[PDB]
Amino acid sequence: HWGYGKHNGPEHWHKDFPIAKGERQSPVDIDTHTAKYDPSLKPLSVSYDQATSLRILNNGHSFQVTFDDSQDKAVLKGGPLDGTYRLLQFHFHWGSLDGQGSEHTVDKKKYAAELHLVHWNTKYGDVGKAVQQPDGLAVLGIFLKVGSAKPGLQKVVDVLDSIKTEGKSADFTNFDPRGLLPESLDYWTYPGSLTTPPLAECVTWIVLKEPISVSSEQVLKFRKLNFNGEGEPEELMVDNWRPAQPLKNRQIKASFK
Ligand SMILES: CCC(=O)Nc1nnc(S(N)(=O)=O)s1
Ligand SMILES: [Zn+2]
Repeated sequence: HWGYGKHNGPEHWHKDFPIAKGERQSPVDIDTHTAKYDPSLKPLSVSYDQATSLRILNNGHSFQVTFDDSQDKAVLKGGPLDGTYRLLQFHFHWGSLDGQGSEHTVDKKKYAAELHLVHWNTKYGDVGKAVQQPDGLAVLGIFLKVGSAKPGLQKVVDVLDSIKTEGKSADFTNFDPRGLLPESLDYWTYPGSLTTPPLAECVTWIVLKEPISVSSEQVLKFRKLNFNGEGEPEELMVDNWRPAQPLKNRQIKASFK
């Protein structure tokens, strides 16, 4: 089964998921000087006030906080999007050291981690149908740098000891994802894909320019998670990022000058 190791990592994924070599794969390097400012792009609308988190789960490749997406409770709209996208889950990608971990890069710079808030287009009714559509999902990507702590992240990091190994989950209610957002909603956007199998080419990517800062203690907690299930040889869940993929025939647009 796929993973991030030498024998099952991103360089191997194309054998089970041939779309890995497709025309709109993610992540990509964001070349800030080539991205074109698009004045037609609208401000992002992030409506998270009624978000209902449900569970936190170690799925063997990341940890994920899942939300009630049976109603228009926490929705993404505007920006480059047509229509309404419901928040399903957020998760992170991070490194073994602070100089790597993000999936997208900015002028080849890697951040310590990257937060993905995953939303799906309500016109397709459920996320399984949305992943089969070129505009089915919108993922909001936020870079993490190491410095000052992010207070809104602490409730997440403090329960990670309870989901150390693959398959473990816990109740995780009343978590407010607004505490993970930076000040600015300036963004880059391009058409791309899921960055884990099945690598489906269904994602409008919205990557925020402004990182959030997290503390070393916070990201050290990420690095204590396990890829393995309980009872298997301990393999730290670190470096769970796919590297930048060829941009091919795509334009990255910027919402800001
Ligand atoms: C449909 C469930 C789901 O969200 N799958 C994802 N697969 N890759 C994602 S990423 N790393 O691009 O945000 S999300
Ligand atoms: Zn992700």
